[PDB]
Amino acid sequence: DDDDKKTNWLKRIYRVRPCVKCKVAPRNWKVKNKHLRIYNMCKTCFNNSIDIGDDTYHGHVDWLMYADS
Amino acid sequence: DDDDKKTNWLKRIYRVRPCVKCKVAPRNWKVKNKHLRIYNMCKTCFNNSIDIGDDTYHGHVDWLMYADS
Ligand SMILES: Nc1ncnc2c1ncn2[C@@H]1O[C@H](COP(=O)(O)OP(=O)(O)O)[C@@H](O)[C@H]1O
Ligand SMILES: Nc1ncnc2c1ncn2[C@@H]1O[C@H](COP(=O)(O)OP(=O)(O)O)[C@@H](O)[C@H]1O
Ligand SMILES: [Cl-]
Ligand SMILES: [Zn+2]
Ligand SMILES: [Zn+2]
Repeated sequence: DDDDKKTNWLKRIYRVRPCVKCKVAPRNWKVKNKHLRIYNMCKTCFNNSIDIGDDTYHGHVDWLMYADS
Repeated sequence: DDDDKKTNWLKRIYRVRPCVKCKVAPRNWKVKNKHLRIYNMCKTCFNNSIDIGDDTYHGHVDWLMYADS
């Protein structure tokens, strides 16, 4: 089943690349209708980046959650 | 740059999972407007599957080619 290839990929994509900033925590994310938005940082490091004034790691990658578009 | 995280992922996704049927050739694919469609089989095994009457591996996974949806 093709939807499961996509789901297992997202599961892996999410797991093997932690927060770009602290490198250990997993990334923040949310579901935005038909896509999964994976933010570049965990929530702790994102808030911290505002405080310290660094917007270098700000960003996200959206992933279609289904196999067919 | 976020578009590049998506591109490098697709590059990897495409490379580490060859044809589901013969297991060596890389998969067929095409660009369908804003998505990359990765078919489950290379072209040789897909045509062959019609000939032998097996539709078990028929299918594809579409991937949004950009970071933002
Ligand atoms: N945890 C995070 N790590 C990195 N960047 C983030 C994080 N949370 C938000 N951002 C960035 O801040 C902005 C807010 O995004 P978001 O709230 O998803 O947009 P929208 O409100 O349109 O859904 C975007 O640039 C997003 O990439
Ligand atoms: N190389 C291949 N491997 C596996 N399945 C395939 C392959 N080529 C086509 N198919 C399947 O046959 C059908 C034809 O798909 P496609 O021509 O992409 O649709 P469309 O013409 O709407 O763009 C779909 O079920 C597709 O998944
Ligand atoms: Cl996707
Ligand atoms: Zn972090
Ligand atoms: Zn093959």
